[PDB]
Amino acid sequence: FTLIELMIVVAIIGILAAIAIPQYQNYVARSEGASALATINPLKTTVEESLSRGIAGSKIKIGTTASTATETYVGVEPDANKLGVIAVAIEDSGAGDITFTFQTGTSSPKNATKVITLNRTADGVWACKSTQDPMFTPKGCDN
Amino acid sequence: FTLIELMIVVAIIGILAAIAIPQYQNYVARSEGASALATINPLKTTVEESLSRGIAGSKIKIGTTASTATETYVGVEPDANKLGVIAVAIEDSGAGDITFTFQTGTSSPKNATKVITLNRTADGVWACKSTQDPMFTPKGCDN
Amino acid sequence: FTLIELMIVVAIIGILAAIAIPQYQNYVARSEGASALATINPLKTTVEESLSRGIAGSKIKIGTTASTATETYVGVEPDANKLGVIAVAIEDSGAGDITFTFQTGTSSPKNATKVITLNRTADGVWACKSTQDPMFTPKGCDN
Repeated sequence: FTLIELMIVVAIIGILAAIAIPQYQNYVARSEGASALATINPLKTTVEESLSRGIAGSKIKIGTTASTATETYVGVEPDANKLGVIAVAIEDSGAGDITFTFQTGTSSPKNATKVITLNRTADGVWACKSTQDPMFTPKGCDN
Repeated sequence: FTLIELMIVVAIIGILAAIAIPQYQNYVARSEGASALATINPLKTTVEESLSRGIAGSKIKIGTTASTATETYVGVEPDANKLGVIAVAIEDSGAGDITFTFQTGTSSPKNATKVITLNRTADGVWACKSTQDPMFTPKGCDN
Repeated sequence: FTLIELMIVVAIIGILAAIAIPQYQNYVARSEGASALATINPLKTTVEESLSRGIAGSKIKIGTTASTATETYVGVEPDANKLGVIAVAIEDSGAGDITFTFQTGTSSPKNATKVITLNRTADGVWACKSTQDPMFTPKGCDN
Protein backbone atom coordinates (compact mmCIF):
# COMPACT_ATOMS: atom_id res chain seq x y z
CA PHE A 1 0.00 0.00 0.00
CA THR A 2 1.06 3.59 -0.73
CA LEU A 3 -0.20 7.09 0.02
CA ILE A 4 -1.38 7.80 -3.54
CA GLU A 5 -4.08 5.12 -3.48
CA LEU A 6 -5.24 6.05 0.02
CA MET A 7 -5.44 9.75 -0.81
CA ILE A 8 -7.33 9.04 -4.05
CA VAL A 9 -9.78 6.85 -2.13
CA VAL A 10 -10.26 9.55 0.51
CA ALA A 11 -10.88 12.15 -2.21
CA ILE A 12 -13.37 9.94 -4.05
CA ILE A 13 -15.19 9.31 -0.76
CA GLY A 14 -15.62 13.04 -0.21
CA ILE A 15 -16.66 13.49 -3.83
CA LEU A 16 -19.38 10.85 -3.51
CA ALA A 17 -20.43 12.42 -0.20
CA ALA A 18 -21.97 15.37 -2.04
CA ILE A 19 -25.15 14.07 -3.73
CA ALA A 20 -28.08 16.41 -3.12
CA ILE A 21 -31.47 15.26 -1.85
CA PRO A 22 -34.70 17.08 -2.82
CA GLN A 23 -37.94 17.30 -0.86
CA TYR A 24 -40.17 14.25 -0.46
CA GLN A 25 -42.96 15.32 1.93
CA ASN A 26 -45.51 16.84 -0.46
CA TYR A 27 -45.66 13.50 -2.30
CA VAL A 28 -46.90 11.62 0.77
CA ALA A 29 -49.05 14.56 1.87
CA ARG A 30 -50.87 14.41 -1.48
CA SER A 31 -51.02 10.61 -1.64
CA GLU A 32 -52.77 10.52 1.74
CA GLY A 33 -55.48 12.89 0.53
CA ALA A 34 -55.81 11.07 -2.79
CA SER A 35 -56.57 7.89 -0.82
CA ALA A 36 -58.83 9.43 1.84
CA LEU A 37 -61.36 10.74 -0.69
CA ALA A 38 -61.11 7.62 -2.84
CA THR A 39 -62.00 5.57 0.26
CA ILE A 40 -64.76 7.79 1.70
CA ASN A 41 -66.51 8.80 -1.55
CA PRO A 42 -68.40 5.57 -2.40
CA LEU A 43 -70.56 5.91 0.74
CA LYS A 44 -72.68 8.48 -1.11
CA THR A 45 -74.14 5.68 -3.24
CA THR A 46 -75.37 3.77 -0.18
CA VAL A 47 -76.60 7.00 1.42
CA GLU A 48 -78.66 7.91 -1.65
CA GLU A 49 -80.00 4.36 -1.96
CA SER A 50 -81.11 4.30 1.68
CA LEU A 51 -82.68 7.76 1.41
CA SER A 52 -84.54 6.97 -1.83
CA ARG A 53 -85.72 3.43 -0.98
CA GLY A 54 -87.97 4.26 1.96
CA ILE A 55 -86.11 3.99 5.26
CA ALA A 56 -85.43 7.27 7.05
CA GLY A 57 -82.07 8.62 8.18
CA SER A 58 -80.40 8.23 11.58
CA LYS A 59 -80.57 4.43 11.34
CA ILE A 60 -77.86 4.59 8.66
CA LYS A 61 -74.66 3.63 10.47
CA ILE A 62 -71.24 2.05 9.84
CA GLY A 63 -69.55 -1.20 10.84
CA THR A 64 -70.26 -4.86 10.07
CA THR A 65 -73.49 -5.91 11.82
CA ALA A 66 -75.35 -7.47 8.89
CA SER A 67 -78.45 -5.79 7.44
CA THR A 68 -82.23 -6.09 7.47
CA ALA A 69 -85.37 -4.50 6.00
CA THR A 70 -85.20 -1.41 8.22
CA GLU A 71 -81.59 -0.47 9.06
CA THR A 72 -78.60 -0.14 6.73
CA TYR A 73 -74.98 -0.92 7.63
CA VAL A 74 -72.35 -0.23 4.97
CA GLY A 75 -69.67 -2.92 5.03
CA VAL A 76 -66.77 -0.85 6.37
CA GLU A 77 -65.48 -0.42 9.91
CA PRO A 78 -65.15 3.08 11.41
CA ASP A 79 -61.36 2.54 11.46
CA ALA A 80 -60.93 0.38 8.36
CA ASN A 81 -58.35 2.77 6.91
CA LYS A 82 -55.48 3.15 9.38
CA LEU A 83 -54.88 6.72 8.16
CA GLY A 84 -57.93 8.14 9.90
CA VAL A 85 -61.46 7.63 11.19
CA ILE A 86 -64.79 7.87 9.35
CA ALA A 87 -68.02 9.25 10.81
CA VAL A 88 -71.53 9.38 9.35
CA ALA A 89 -74.67 10.92 10.87
CA ILE A 90 -77.65 11.41 8.55
CA GLU A 91 -80.44 13.46 10.11
CA ASP A 92 -84.11 12.51 9.93
CA SER A 93 -84.69 15.30 7.38
CA GLY A 94 -82.22 13.69 4.95
CA ALA A 95 -79.52 16.32 5.46
CA GLY A 96 -76.25 14.94 6.75
CA ASP A 97 -72.48 14.88 6.49
CA ILE A 98 -69.90 12.11 6.09
CA THR A 99 -66.54 13.17 7.54
CA PHE A 100 -63.03 11.72 7.63
CA THR A 101 -60.72 12.87 10.43
CA PHE A 102 -57.01 12.16 10.10
CA GLN A 103 -55.35 10.52 13.10
CA THR A 104 -52.13 11.79 14.66
CA GLY A 105 -50.69 8.32 15.31
CA THR A 106 -50.72 7.23 11.66
CA SER A 107 -51.17 10.16 9.27
CA SER A 108 -48.36 12.51 8.30
CA PRO A 109 -47.49 15.62 10.35
CA LYS A 110 -48.93 18.01 7.76
CA ASN A 111 -52.17 16.03 7.36
CA ALA A 112 -52.55 15.61 11.14
CA THR A 113 -55.83 16.55 12.83
CA LYS A 114 -57.24 17.58 9.44
CA VAL A 115 -60.84 16.82 8.48
CA ILE A 116 -62.51 16.28 5.11
CA THR A 117 -66.29 16.36 4.81
CA LEU A 118 -69.04 15.67 2.27
CA ASN A 119 -72.35 17.36 3.10
CA ARG A 120 -75.84 16.77 1.68
CA THR A 121 -78.20 19.73 1.59
CA ALA A 122 -81.87 19.42 2.51
CA ASP A 123 -83.09 19.76 -1.08
CA GLY A 124 -80.59 17.14 -2.27
CA VAL A 125 -77.26 18.65 -3.33
CA TRP A 126 -73.86 17.13 -2.51
CA ALA A 127 -70.99 19.45 -1.59
CA CYS A 128 -67.54 18.77 -0.18
CA LYS A 129 -64.97 20.68 1.85
CA SER A 130 -61.66 20.15 3.64
CA THR A 131 -59.26 21.88 6.03
CA GLN A 132 -55.94 20.86 4.46
CA ASP A 133 -53.56 23.21 2.67
CA PRO A 134 -54.47 24.39 -0.85
CA MET A 135 -51.70 22.41 -2.56
CA PHE A 136 -52.66 19.21 -0.69
CA THR A 137 -56.42 19.43 -1.25
CA PRO A 138 -57.61 17.07 -4.03
CA LYS A 139 -58.89 18.40 -7.35
CA GLY A 140 -62.54 17.98 -6.40
CA CYS A 141 -63.14 20.17 -3.34
CA ASP A 142 -62.44 23.62 -1.93
CA ASN A 143 -60.85 24.76 1.35
CA PHE B 1 10.45 5.42 1.63
CA THR B 2 10.51 6.55 5.27
CA LEU B 3 8.70 5.69 8.49
CA ILE B 4 6.65 8.91 8.61
CA GLU B 5 4.69 8.11 5.45
CA LEU B 6 4.13 4.48 6.45
CA MET B 7 2.94 5.42 9.94
CA ILE B 8 0.61 8.10 8.55
CA VAL B 9 -0.83 5.57 6.09
CA VAL B 10 -1.32 3.02 8.88
CA ALA B 11 -3.07 5.64 11.02
CA ILE B 12 -5.34 6.76 8.18
CA ILE B 13 -6.23 3.11 7.51
CA GLY B 14 -7.34 2.65 11.11
CA ILE B 15 -9.21 5.96 10.99
CA LEU B 16 -11.14 4.90 7.88
CA ALA B 17 -11.78 1.51 9.51
CA ALA B 18 -14.30 3.09 11.90
CA ILE B 19 -17.39 3.94 9.82
CA ALA B 20 -20.57 2.79 11.55
CA ILE B 21 -23.27 0.71 9.85
CA PRO B 22 -26.95 1.01 10.87
CA GLN B 23 -29.66 -1.63 10.61
CA TYR B 24 -31.02 -2.68 7.22
CA GLN B 25 -33.40 -5.59 7.91
CA ASN B 26 -36.67 -3.78 8.65
CA TYR B 27 -36.47 -2.18 5.19
CA VAL B 28 -36.58 -5.54 3.39
CA ALA B 29 -39.05 -6.97 5.92
CA ARG B 30 -41.46 -4.14 5.08
CA SER B 31 -40.79 -4.19 1.33
CA GLU B 32 -41.71 -7.89 1.21
CA GLY B 33 -45.08 -7.22 2.85
CA ALA B 34 -45.70 -4.15 0.69
CA SER B 35 -45.30 -6.39 -2.37
CA ALA B 36 -47.22 -9.42 -1.09
CA LEU B 37 -50.45 -7.48 -0.57
CA ALA B 38 -49.99 -5.48 -3.77
CA THR B 39 -49.72 -8.79 -5.64
CA ILE B 40 -52.53 -10.72 -3.92
CA ASN B 41 -55.11 -7.91 -3.60
CA PRO B 42 -56.38 -7.67 -7.21
CA LEU B 43 -57.83 -11.20 -7.03
CA LYS B 44 -60.82 -9.77 -5.14
CA THR B 45 -62.04 -8.17 -8.37
CA THR B 46 -62.13 -11.51 -10.19
CA VAL B 47 -63.68 -13.20 -7.15
CA GLU B 48 -66.49 -10.65 -6.97
CA GLU B 49 -67.05 -10.81 -10.74
CA SER B 50 -67.31 -14.61 -10.68
CA LEU B 51 -69.63 -14.55 -7.65
CA SER B 52 -71.92 -11.87 -9.12
CA ARG B 53 -72.08 -13.12 -12.72
CA GLY B 54 -73.77 -16.46 -12.09
CA ILE B 55 -71.24 -19.26 -11.66
CA ALA B 56 -70.94 -20.68 -8.16
CA GLY B 57 -67.79 -20.95 -6.05
CA SER B 58 -65.39 -23.89 -5.76
CA LYS B 59 -64.77 -23.88 -9.52
CA ILE B 60 -62.80 -20.64 -9.06
CA LYS B 61 -59.15 -21.71 -9.17
CA ILE B 62 -55.68 -20.39 -10.07
CA GLY B 63 -53.14 -21.12 -12.78
CA THR B 64 -53.17 -20.71 -16.57
CA THR B 65 -55.63 -23.20 -18.08
CA ALA B 66 -57.69 -20.85 -20.27
CA SER B 67 -61.32 -20.07 -19.41
CA THR B 68 -64.84 -20.99 -20.48
CA ALA B 69 -68.50 -20.20 -19.71
CA THR B 70 -68.54 -22.18 -16.45
CA GLU B 71 -65.14 -22.12 -14.72
CA THR B 72 -62.86 -19.16 -14.00
CA TYR B 73 -59.05 -19.23 -13.93
CA VAL B 74 -57.27 -16.02 -12.98
CA GLY B 75 -54.12 -15.58 -15.04
CA VAL B 76 -51.53 -16.12 -12.30
CA GLU B 77 -49.64 -19.25 -11.28
CA PRO B 78 -49.78 -20.47 -7.66
CA ASP B 79 -46.05 -19.67 -7.40
CA ALA B 80 -45.82 -16.66 -9.72
CA ASN B 81 -44.20 -14.55 -6.99
CA LYS B 82 -41.03 -16.28 -5.80
CA LEU B 83 -41.50 -14.78 -2.31
CA GLY B 84 -44.36 -17.11 -1.39
CA VAL B 85 -47.33 -19.19 -2.49
CA ILE B 86 -50.94 -18.16 -3.12
CA ALA B 87 -54.00 -20.26 -2.30
CA VAL B 88 -57.69 -19.64 -3.03
CA ALA B 89 -60.69 -21.76 -2.03
CA ILE B 90 -64.13 -20.16 -2.38
CA GLU B 91 -66.91 -22.23 -0.81
CA ASP B 92 -70.23 -22.94 -2.50
CA SER B 93 -71.93 -20.46 -0.15
CA GLY B 94 -69.75 -17.61 -1.45
CA ALA B 95 -67.66 -17.36 1.72
CA GLY B 96 -63.96 -17.93 1.17
CA ASP B 97 -60.42 -16.82 1.86
CA ILE B 98 -57.43 -15.96 -0.34
CA THR B 99 -54.16 -16.55 1.51
CA PHE B 100 -50.48 -15.90 0.83
CA THR B 101 -47.94 -18.04 2.69
CA PHE B 102 -44.32 -16.90 2.73
CA GLN B 103 -41.74 -19.52 1.76
CA THR B 104 -38.63 -20.24 3.81
CA GLY B 105 -36.35 -20.70 0.79
CA THR B 106 -36.92 -17.20 -0.62
CA SER B 107 -38.51 -14.85 1.91
CA SER B 108 -36.55 -13.15 4.68
CA PRO B 109 -35.98 -14.80 8.08
CA LYS B 110 -38.43 -12.50 9.87
CA ASN B 111 -41.16 -12.95 7.23
CA ALA B 112 -40.62 -16.73 7.11
CA THR B 113 -43.59 -19.09 7.51
CA LYS B 114 -45.89 -16.06 7.90
CA VAL B 115 -49.34 -15.99 6.33
CA ILE B 116 -51.54 -13.12 5.14
CA THR B 117 -55.22 -13.69 4.41
CA LEU B 118 -58.23 -11.89 2.94
CA ASN B 119 -61.57 -13.38 3.98
CA ARG B 120 -65.06 -12.82 2.56
CA THR B 121 -67.99 -13.14 4.95
CA ALA B 122 -71.21 -14.89 3.98
CA ASP B 123 -73.21 -11.66 3.71
CA GLY B 124 -70.51 -10.05 1.56
CA VAL B 125 -67.90 -8.19 3.61
CA TRP B 126 -64.16 -8.27 2.91
CA ALA B 127 -61.74 -8.40 5.85
CA CYS B 128 -58.00 -9.01 6.03
CA LYS B 129 -55.55 -10.31 8.61
CA SER B 130 -51.90 -11.32 8.95
CA THR B 131 -49.49 -13.01 11.35
CA GLN B 132 -46.44 -10.77 10.89
CA ASP B 133 -45.08 -8.37 13.49
CA PRO B 134 -46.96 -5.10 14.13
CA MET B 135 -44.25 -2.90 12.60
CA PHE B 136 -44.05 -5.09 9.46
CA THR B 137 -47.80 -5.40 8.85
CA PRO B 138 -49.00 -3.08 6.05
CA LYS B 139 -51.22 -0.08 6.76
CA GLY B 140 -54.41 -1.86 5.70
CA CYS B 141 -54.81 -4.86 8.00
CA ASP B 142 -54.60 -5.92 11.63
CA ASN B 143 -52.64 -8.69 13.38
CA PHE C 1 19.55 6.48 9.20
CA THR C 2 20.14 3.01 10.64
CA LEU C 3 19.29 -0.58 9.74
CA ILE C 4 16.66 -1.02 12.46
CA GLU C 5 14.29 1.57 10.99
CA LEU C 6 14.78 0.31 7.43
CA MET C 7 14.18 -3.31 8.42
CA ILE C 8 11.08 -2.38 10.42
CA VAL C 9 9.74 -0.43 7.44
CA VAL C 10 10.43 -3.37 5.11
CA ALA C 11 8.65 -5.73 7.50
CA ILE C 12 5.63 -3.44 7.86
CA ILE C 13 5.45 -3.16 4.07
CA GLY C 14 5.27 -6.93 3.72
CA ILE C 15 2.73 -7.10 6.55
CA LEU C 16 0.46 -4.56 4.83
CA ALA C 17 0.95 -6.45 1.55
CA ALA C 18 -1.28 -9.27 2.79
CA ILE C 19 -4.86 -7.92 2.79
CA ALA C 20 -7.26 -10.38 1.18
CA ILE C 21 -9.73 -9.45 -1.56
CA PRO C 22 -13.08 -11.27 -1.93
CA GLN C 23 -15.13 -11.75 -5.08
CA TYR C 24 -16.92 -8.81 -6.70
CA GLN C 25 -18.39 -10.16 -9.97
CA ASN C 26 -21.75 -11.54 -8.80
CA TYR C 27 -22.65 -8.06 -7.53
CA VAL C 28 -22.40 -6.49 -10.99
CA ALA C 29 -23.88 -9.58 -12.65
CA ARG C 30 -26.98 -9.19 -10.47
CA SER C 31 -27.14 -5.39 -10.73
CA GLU C 32 -27.22 -5.65 -14.53
CA GLY C 33 -30.22 -7.98 -14.42
CA ALA C 34 -31.95 -5.89 -11.76
CA SER C 35 -31.73 -2.92 -14.15
CA ALA C 36 -32.61 -4.74 -17.38
CA LEU C 37 -36.01 -5.90 -16.10
CA ALA C 38 -36.69 -2.60 -14.35
CA THR C 39 -36.11 -0.86 -17.70
CA ILE C 40 -37.98 -3.27 -20.00
CA ASN C 41 -40.99 -4.04 -17.76
CA PRO C 42 -43.03 -0.81 -18.12
CA LEU C 43 -43.59 -1.47 -21.85
CA LYS C 44 -46.34 -3.94 -20.89
CA THR C 45 -48.55 -1.00 -19.88
CA THR C 46 -48.29 0.60 -23.33
CA VAL C 47 -48.73 -2.79 -25.01
CA GLU C 48 -51.94 -3.49 -23.08
CA GLU C 49 -53.24 0.04 -23.71
CA SER C 50 -52.63 -0.25 -27.46
CA LEU C 51 -54.20 -3.72 -27.60
CA SER C 52 -57.29 -2.70 -25.59
CA ARG C 53 -57.93 0.71 -27.18
CA GLY C 54 -58.67 -0.44 -30.72
CA ILE C 55 -55.55 -0.40 -32.88
CA ALA C 56 -54.20 -3.81 -33.88
CA GLY C 57 -50.70 -5.15 -33.30
CA SER C 58 -47.70 -5.01 -35.64
CA LYS C 59 -47.91 -1.21 -35.85
CA ILE C 60 -46.66 -1.06 -32.25
CA LYS C 61 -42.97 -0.17 -32.56
CA ILE C 62 -40.16 1.56 -30.63
CA GLY C 63 -38.16 4.75 -31.08
CA THR C 64 -39.09 8.44 -31.04
CA THR C 65 -41.20 9.24 -34.12
CA ALA C 66 -44.15 11.00 -32.45
CA SER C 67 -47.59 9.37 -32.36
CA THR C 68 -50.97 9.56 -34.08
CA ALA C 69 -54.46 8.01 -33.99
CA THR C 70 -53.36 4.74 -35.62
CA GLU C 71 -49.77 3.84 -34.70
CA THR C 72 -48.11 3.80 -31.28
CA TYR C 73 -44.45 4.60 -30.57
CA VAL C 74 -43.26 4.22 -26.98
CA GLY C 75 -40.80 6.97 -26.10
CA VAL C 76 -37.63 4.87 -25.83
CA GLU C 77 -34.93 4.17 -28.40
CA PRO C 78 -34.01 0.57 -29.28
CA ASP C 79 -30.58 1.21 -27.71
CA ALA C 80 -31.53 3.64 -24.95
CA ASN C 81 -29.87 1.46 -22.30
CA LYS C 82 -26.21 0.95 -23.22
CA LEU C 83 -26.25 -2.48 -21.54
CA GLY C 84 -28.25 -4.13 -24.31
CA VAL C 85 -30.85 -3.84 -27.05
CA ILE C 86 -34.65 -4.02 -26.85
CA ALA C 87 -36.93 -5.61 -29.44
CA VAL C 88 -40.73 -5.71 -29.66
CA ALA C 89 -42.90 -7.47 -32.25
CA ILE C 90 -46.60 -7.84 -31.44
CA GLU C 91 -48.45 -10.10 -33.87
CA ASP C 92 -51.81 -9.24 -35.41
CA SER C 93 -53.49 -11.81 -33.13
CA GLY C 94 -52.32 -9.92 -30.02
CA ALA C 95 -49.70 -12.51 -29.05
CA GLY C 96 -46.18 -11.16 -28.90
CA ASP C 97 -42.91 -10.96 -27.02
CA ILE C 98 -40.72 -8.10 -25.78
CA THR C 99 -37.09 -9.18 -25.51
CA PHE C 100 -33.88 -7.64 -24.18
CA THR C 101 -30.58 -8.97 -25.57
CA PHE C 102 -27.39 -8.13 -23.71
CA GLN C 103 -24.56 -6.71 -25.82
CA THR C 104 -21.00 -8.02 -25.69
CA GLY C 105 -19.37 -4.58 -25.95
CA THR C 106 -20.99 -3.18 -22.80
CA SER C 107 -22.48 -5.90 -20.60
CA SER C 108 -20.41 -8.07 -18.28
CA PRO C 109 -18.77 -11.32 -19.45
CA LYS C 110 -21.23 -13.52 -17.55
CA ASN C 111 -24.29 -11.61 -18.79
CA ALA C 112 -22.96 -11.53 -22.37
CA THR C 113 -25.18 -12.70 -25.24
CA LYS C 114 -27.95 -13.48 -22.73
CA VAL C 115 -31.60 -12.73 -23.52
CA ILE C 116 -34.58 -11.96 -21.29
CA THR C 117 -38.10 -12.11 -22.67
CA LEU C 118 -41.68 -11.29 -21.67
CA ASN C 119 -44.31 -13.13 -23.71
CA ARG C 120 -48.06 -12.52 -24.02
CA THR C 121 -50.26 -15.54 -24.71
CA ALA C 122 -53.15 -15.41 -27.17
CA ASP C 123 -55.82 -15.46 -24.46
CA GLY C 124 -54.07 -12.68 -22.53
CA VAL C 125 -51.55 -14.00 -19.99
CA TRP C 126 -48.13 -12.46 -19.37
CA ALA C 127 -45.17 -14.77 -18.72
CA CYS C 128 -41.44 -14.12 -18.53
CA LYS C 129 -38.26 -16.12 -19.06
CA SER C 130 -34.51 -15.66 -19.25
CA THR C 131 -31.32 -17.52 -20.18
CA GLN C 132 -29.01 -16.28 -17.41
CA ASP C 133 -27.70 -18.39 -14.55
CA PRO C 134 -30.07 -19.28 -11.69
CA MET C 135 -28.30 -17.08 -9.14
CA PHE C 136 -28.30 -14.09 -11.52
CA THR C 137 -31.93 -14.36 -12.65
CA PRO C 138 -34.19 -11.81 -10.90
CA LYS C 139 -36.81 -12.87 -8.37
CA GLY C 140 -39.67 -12.65 -10.86
CA CYS C 141 -38.90 -15.11 -13.65
CA ASP C 142 -37.69 -18.65 -14.30
CA ASN C 143 -34.84 -20.02 -16.43
